[PDB]
Amino acid sequence: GLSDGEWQQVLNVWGKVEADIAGHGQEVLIRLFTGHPETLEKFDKFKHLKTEAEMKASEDLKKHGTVVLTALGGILKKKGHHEAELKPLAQSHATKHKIPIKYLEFISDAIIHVLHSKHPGDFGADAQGAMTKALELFRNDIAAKYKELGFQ
Ligand code: MNR
Repeated sequence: GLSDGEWQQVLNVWGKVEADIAGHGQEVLIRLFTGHPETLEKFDKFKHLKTEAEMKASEDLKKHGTVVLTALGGILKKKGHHEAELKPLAQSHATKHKIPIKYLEFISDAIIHVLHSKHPGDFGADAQGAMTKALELFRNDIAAKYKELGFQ
């Protein structure tokens, strides 16, 4: 798990995201969709988005970004004590949405990229290490639920 110091870094970085939840959420999703177009196909509501311009201009995409990062933020604030929060997400993403764990790897990488892009020189080596750990914990706990379900 993460140390106390590491959690404090994670939640410090998260303060940056909370100042513009929609903006961060939008850029995370755009980074995901442009970098991995197959991910767009998982969203009936975004598969019409043919271009990044269209993505950028989609208010519904920004809305979904807000939903996504709010759920993640709730999880992070549990500092690993997130069974109740993570379980339903694992379950909807395996059973309803059919999201392979690879796609969660993709979006983890996207969050790290977006943090550097929006805060260049203000996302330190230590902060990246701690946020990366937190994201991997999230992914790893989901992967455990995926194995339970025999998904992917
Ligand atoms: C590659 C695609 C997927 C990735 C990666 C992904 C990663 C993540 C993620 C990691 C940080 C968080 C947090 C996250 C959180 C959510 N997510 Mn998700 N998610 N996610 C979807 C695809 C994906 N998610 C699909 C598709 C829906 C249904 C969208 C709709 O039509 O409303 C969805 C829905 C949701 C919902 C709405 C409630 C529900 O359905 O469980 C939340 C909350």
